[PDB]
Amino acid sequence: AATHGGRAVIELREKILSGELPGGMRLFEVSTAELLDISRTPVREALSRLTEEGLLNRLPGGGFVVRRFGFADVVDAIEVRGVMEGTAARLAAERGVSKVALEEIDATVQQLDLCFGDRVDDVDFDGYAALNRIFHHQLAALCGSEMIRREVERASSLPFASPSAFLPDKANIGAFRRSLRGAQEQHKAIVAAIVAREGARAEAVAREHSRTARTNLEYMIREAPELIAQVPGLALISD
Amino acid sequence: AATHGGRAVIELREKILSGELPGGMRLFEVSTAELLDISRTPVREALSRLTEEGLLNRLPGGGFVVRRFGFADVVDAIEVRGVMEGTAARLAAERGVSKVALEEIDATVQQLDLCFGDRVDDVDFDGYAALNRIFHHQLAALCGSEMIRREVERASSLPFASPSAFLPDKANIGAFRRSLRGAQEQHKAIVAAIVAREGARAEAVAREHSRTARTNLEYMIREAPELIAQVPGLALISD
DNA sequence: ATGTATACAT
DNA sequence: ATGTATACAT
Ligand SMILES: [Zn+2]
Ligand SMILES: [Zn+2]
Repeated sequence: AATHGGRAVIELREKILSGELPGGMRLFEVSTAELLDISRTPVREALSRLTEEGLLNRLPGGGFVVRRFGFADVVDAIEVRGVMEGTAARLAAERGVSKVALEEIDATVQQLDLCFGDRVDDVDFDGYAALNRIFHHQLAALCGSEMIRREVERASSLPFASPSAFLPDKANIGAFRRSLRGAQEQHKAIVAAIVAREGARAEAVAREHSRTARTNLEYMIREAPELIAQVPGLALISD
Repeated sequence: AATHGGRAVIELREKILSGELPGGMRLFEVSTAELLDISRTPVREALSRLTEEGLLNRLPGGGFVVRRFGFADVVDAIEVRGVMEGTAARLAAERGVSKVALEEIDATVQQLDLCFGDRVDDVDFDGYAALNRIFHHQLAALCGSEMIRREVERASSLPFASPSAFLPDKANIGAFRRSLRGAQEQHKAIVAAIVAREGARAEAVAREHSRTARTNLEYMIREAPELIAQVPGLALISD
């Protein structure tokens, strides 16, 4: 936002994700106010917003501490997204989707197919990730329920939890621009099952889709330990 | 808490749940501060805590509005708890549970069996609900993951979402003190599947268990429209 | 209105 | 330390 509190959130978030403000660090109002050249008031607001964002934990006595995240927490958070995305898909199958909503998601699927040429590596890496995030948002709202959309989007809220999190500009190597051809099939399958009222298949595929990220992350560890810093908010991991 | 902000949260929550502060009502700092005889400062804190609690929504321009909840939102929220509790059970099966943790949950299951005599209506309604809430907390932490415990407990956070929500003192009628005999079997089944590393069964039963509440609520609508007010936070429903 | 700084109490 | 009231700007 155009406010000190708004800016404070953006700055503090950046510092937390960069590792600058490490996990387990207690953030004091007085000292954070000093760091941001603002008073305690917009700081309290920022700390309260970053708390609902899940980057900070409120302490028992009062006060805030930066949340600790291990590779364990990356694994589980991806699993929860999968479970949630699966629930979003299953409910769309069980309950039905309006023609309008189905047209929208089918259109995004078509646009995502346009990102593929003919070769194993000929793929618009930047154009895909932007559309992929559109798909996941549509799927979250697809069953019609707001409560579901809200909760599904929250499970895909953390930086490593995000759908297009394991799609940065630098991780453009052959081991990830080949996996995407298959992820597009999963996207097609999700919709195709929803249309077919195949709840089991819908949930199953939507879960297996999130497992693509866990798969990609496990390759970044074993094949590029320096590209670890590249993933949006993977630098903050204490492992 | 022993603070104005702490008290403010407790009061505001009470007013929201009672319907006194209806859903869709914008809460202004100045006017809430007047209502609570406190200044804007502990109010801002209360509004920020009730926001992370999910009883208030932040508005685009700034400000807070009381969240609207329909019977649709009760249905979906129960479903999400089920999905989450299922995930907590499935992961406990897939990953394994320490002897200590398994002893604890098995002990709670035993204590819950003590709440049953021999007749269809001979059941400690107050003693069950308190132990039932212990079970659900144990199950949430059973797979060992903190991230899972945290997210499972959140899906069981809303007043109607809670495990022992459809177990108040007045809803002591024969249509709910008979259902509990079967819910104890579901509790046994959950643990028995976890021990047996039967992931499918664990998730399946844990989901079907939450459906007991949706079943109970659907009977309260069709058979006791005045006992609607009795459920902890069901008064705030705009249907 | 909410944003903000700040003085005083703990 | 965080809690709190409050004056001033929007
Ligand atoms: Zn995707
Ligand atoms: Zn239960």
